[PDB]
Amino acid sequence: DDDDKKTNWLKRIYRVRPCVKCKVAPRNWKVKNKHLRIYNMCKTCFNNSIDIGDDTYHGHVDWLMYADS
Amino acid sequence: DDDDKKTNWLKRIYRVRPCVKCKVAPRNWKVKNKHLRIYNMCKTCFNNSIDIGDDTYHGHVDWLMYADS
Ligand SMILES: Nc1ncnc2c1ncn2[C@@H]1O[C@H](COP(=O)(O)OP(=O)(O)O)[C@@H](O)[C@H]1O
Ligand SMILES: Nc1ncnc2c1ncn2[C@@H]1O[C@H](COP(=O)(O)OP(=O)(O)O)[C@@H](O)[C@H]1O
Ligand SMILES: [Cl-]
Ligand SMILES: [Zn+2]
Ligand SMILES: [Zn+2]
Repeated sequence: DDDDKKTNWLKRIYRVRPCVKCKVAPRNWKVKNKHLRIYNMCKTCFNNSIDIGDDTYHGHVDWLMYADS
Repeated sequence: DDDDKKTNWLKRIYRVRPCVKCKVAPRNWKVKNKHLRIYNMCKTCFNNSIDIGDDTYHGHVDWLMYADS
């Protein structure tokens, strides 16, 4: 089943690349209708980046959650 | 740059999972407007599957080619 290839990929994509900033925590994310938005940082490091004034790691990658578009 | 995280992922996704049927050739694919469609089989095994009457591996996974949806 093709939807499961996509789901297992997202599961892996999410797991093997932690927060770009602290490198250990997993990334923040949310579901935005038909896509999964994976933010570049965990929530702790994102808030911290505002405080310290660094917007270098700000960003996200959206992933279609289904196999067919 | 976020578009590049998506591109490098697709590059990897495409490379580490060859044809589901013969297991060596890389998969067929095409660009369908804003998505990359990765078919489950290379072209040789897909045509062959019609000939032998097996539709078990028929299918594809579409991937949004950009970071933002
Ligand atoms: N945890 C995070 N790590 C990195 N960047 C983030 C994080 N949370 C938000 N951002 C960035 O801040 C902005 C807010 O995004 P978001 O709230 O998803 O947009 P929208 O409100 O349109 O859904 C975007 O640039 C997003 O990439
Ligand atoms: N190389 C291949 N491997 C596996 N399945 C395939 C392959 N080529 C086509 N198919 C399947 O046959 C059908 C034809 O798909 P496609 O021509 O992409 O649709 P469309 O013409 O709407 O763009 C779909 O079920 C597709 O998944
Ligand atoms: Cl996707
Ligand atoms: Zn972090
Ligand atoms: Zn093959």
